[PDB]
Amino acid sequence: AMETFLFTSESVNEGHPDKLCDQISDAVLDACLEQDPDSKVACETCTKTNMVMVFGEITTKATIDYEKIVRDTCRSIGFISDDVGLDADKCKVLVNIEQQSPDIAQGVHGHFTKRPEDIGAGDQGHMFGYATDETPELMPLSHVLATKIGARLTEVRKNGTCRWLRPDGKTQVTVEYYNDNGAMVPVRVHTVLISTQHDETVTNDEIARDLKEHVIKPIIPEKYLDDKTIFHLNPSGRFVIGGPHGDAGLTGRKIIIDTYGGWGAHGGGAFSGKDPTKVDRSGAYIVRQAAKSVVANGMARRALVQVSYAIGVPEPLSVFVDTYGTGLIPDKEILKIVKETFDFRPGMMTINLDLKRGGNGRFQKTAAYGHFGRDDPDFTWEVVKPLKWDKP
Amino acid sequence: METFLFTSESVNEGHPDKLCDQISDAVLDACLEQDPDSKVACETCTKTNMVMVFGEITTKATIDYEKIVRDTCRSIGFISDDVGLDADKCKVLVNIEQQSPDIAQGVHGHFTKRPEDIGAGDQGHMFGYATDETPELMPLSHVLATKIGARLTEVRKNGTCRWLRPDGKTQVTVEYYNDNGAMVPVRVHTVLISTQHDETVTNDEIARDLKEHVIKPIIPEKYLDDKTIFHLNPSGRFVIGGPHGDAGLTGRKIIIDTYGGWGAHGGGAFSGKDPTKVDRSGAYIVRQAAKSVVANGMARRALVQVSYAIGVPEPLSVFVDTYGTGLIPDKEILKIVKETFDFRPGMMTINLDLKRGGNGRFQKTAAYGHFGRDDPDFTWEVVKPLKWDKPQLNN
Ligand SMILES: C[S@@+](CC[C@H](N)C(=O)[O-])C[C@H]1O[C@@H](n2cnc3c(N)ncnc32)[C@H](O)[C@@H]1O
Ligand SMILES: C[S@@+](CC[C@H](N)C(=O)[O-])C[C@H]1O[C@@H](n2cnc3c(N)ncnc32)[C@H](O)[C@@H]1O
Ligand SMILES: [K+]
Ligand SMILES: [K+]
Ligand SMILES: [Mg+2]
Ligand SMILES: [Mg+2]
Ligand SMILES: [Mg+2]
Ligand SMILES: [Mg+2]
Repeated sequence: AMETFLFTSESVNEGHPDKLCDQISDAVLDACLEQDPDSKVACETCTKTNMVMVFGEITTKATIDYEKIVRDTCRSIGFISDDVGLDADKCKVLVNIEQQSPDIAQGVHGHFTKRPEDIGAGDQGHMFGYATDETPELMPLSHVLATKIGARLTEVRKNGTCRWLRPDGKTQVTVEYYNDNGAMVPVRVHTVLISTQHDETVTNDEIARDLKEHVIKPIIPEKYLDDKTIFHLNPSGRFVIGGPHGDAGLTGRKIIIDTYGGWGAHGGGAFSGKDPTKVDRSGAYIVRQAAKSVVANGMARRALVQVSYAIGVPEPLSVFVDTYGTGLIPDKEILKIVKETFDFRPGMMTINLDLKRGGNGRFQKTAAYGHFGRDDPDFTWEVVKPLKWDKP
Repeated sequence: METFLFTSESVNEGHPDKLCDQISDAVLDACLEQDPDSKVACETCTKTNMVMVFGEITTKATIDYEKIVRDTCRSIGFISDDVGLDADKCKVLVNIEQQSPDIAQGVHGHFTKRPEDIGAGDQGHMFGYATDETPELMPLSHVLATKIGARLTEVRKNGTCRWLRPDGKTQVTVEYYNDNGAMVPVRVHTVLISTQHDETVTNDEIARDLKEHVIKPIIPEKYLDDKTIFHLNPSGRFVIGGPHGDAGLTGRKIIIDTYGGWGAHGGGAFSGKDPTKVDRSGAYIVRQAAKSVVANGMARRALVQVSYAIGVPEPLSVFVDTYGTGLIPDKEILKIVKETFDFRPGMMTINLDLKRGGNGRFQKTAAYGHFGRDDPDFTWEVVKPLKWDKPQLNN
């Protein structure tokens, strides 16, 4: 028998209270950038029963309505009554937003005077990019399936297929994998879990039926489902209270759901609410582009890339490439090609990925359903770069 | 000798995110001291002149959340607007409710489920990691960044560097060699420190004092050489700091809390959570498992994943990988792990004594990492003997 192992990833949909915060933070960023592309934004959000607070550091020429951005974001997600766990028109909106520290501003951007090539990293830290040939979008299947199931769970609520749904939901997929000389080859889906908020009109048997038929079966390729696949469907047995009423939310508390579902690696930095001088976001986006380009150019079946920075220093402190033994040329050669092709300086990454463009929900769209593996053209870091190499 | 560069960072107890982790766990400690069965999901945030604690607590404890906040800030050194937050003058906001009854019924039956029947407090997945590259079975990049930050706090509190303020960050790039899947440190390539300071010190003095008093005492001499790069307060001015300089939140340092980018992370934060939250108890048990695999000599490195569904005691999946370093097959290590560790949350809670708080039990975890610590309160660092047939023995 084939040797296999089990790997699990989860997701949450746009109504989860932490994801609500990510989306509000990015809605604030979008609003700032639409009026002032040079906005310095570090917008955190938190939420609990009938309360949202936006807090952090914004230096902008924009005139912003923080309250309206909060209410508008809540409304689009479906938080329009106390019965669904937050009412956009009732909740108290608190604001604690100040200009960026002048001590940070002078060292990072010289108070809006540094040229792009001289812009310092907005902070220290490290960031990883990952790609794998196991799906067409070059993302891990466990992550892709959990994420797409959660997006479908939102879609069947909004389109009237499952009218009993409420906004807050989570998903989890256990994939049975084969290791093919370091490449990951999915075999089957071992376990699928959904926990979704619901109204008082639906039985648990109806929830289970409707989740399997309307949400799971449309998303998981048939070749990965069999009679042994385990289903956990609303295992708590009651999920009527939800949203911020059921669970406090914060920005940047879904960073593995935002990235690779536990595959690759994570350096710890959150994405939402941050302008592109924050290398947590621009640097993670460029190393996704790099890892994805290595795999898409056929140089490897899987790739991991690390970059690291120091506040106020344009050039990265370190870069790493690992192909898990799948590279067709040595990893040191791939590192050389990556370092010749990608400009890791933040002012450069910002321009090369058009990251000062907000509005029409540019960043808000990234703040649910993952930052990576998305074909929307606003996800500029998913565009593959041609790499110069001699295929042996 | 082919090498690669791997970087980890840390922050010390005065970083605004870490201040939030410590407040969250100070709240947990206070609840558990009086009511070991407290249900706690305490989030904290902070910005200029403001701390908010919020979330879900079901406790019999007689608690003043504002006092816990102010005491925790005060103890870290946030005693004035000049250092970035005044523990005694700042606004303290509280938005704390009982746990959802819909969660309470499914997880613990409103305090009626026996330990073996307690459901996971949530879904999710968690990873544990160990590596033989340090005595504490942790990655060197992480250990060095973490210990440098701890020393950065120590030299402020002990009067070695009087110009220091509480908020500081560190970062270490280690040059590594791959020995058949085992990680062998070669040298430290780059060290970075950014620390808050007063107006009395020049950048030359900061660089000197950080190298001589903070870095050289921590990094083994064998890893430093005349090519090691030092970035010391590269921004050039860090006088504003703490919550005044940067908003903080609970659970925004989850890689600093764990393995510094090594191993893997399932995304769940630790601080502010009672042990029915498998984000904390499950991560602690899979650290104990990975550490036990390496400490028993069964592998040089090990990664363990576990996953859960809310309301279900038994995990949905378990994975073991030894990066090609195992001395028995990974499938056999997985079998031994499953036979040795009880992954059910009510069981993990008792086996790791996780309902004991007070005397700073959990607050001590909320800075300087949850793993690789020798304090006996870190019960998940105790190695379990594992039963296996060592290849080098007949018996
Ligand atoms: C289970 S709550 C986390 C722990 C919680 N803070 C506590 O007080 O125990 C985490 C997420 O699970 C979901 N959730 C909320 N209520 C639930 C319920 N009754 N059953 C299942 N999942 C639920 C929501 O997506 C929520 O944001
Ligand atoms: C650089 S701030 C993060 C970005 C910030 N929110 C903004 O508005 O740009 C992150 C951390 O860096 C540190 N920091 C604050 N001010 C700094 C400065 N002037 N120089 C270097 N590091 C600083 C503190 O530890 C702070 O919590
Ligand atoms: K929470
Ligand atoms: K922040
Ligand atoms: Mg959360
Ligand atoms: Mg960071
Ligand atoms: Mg932070
Ligand atoms: Mg979680």
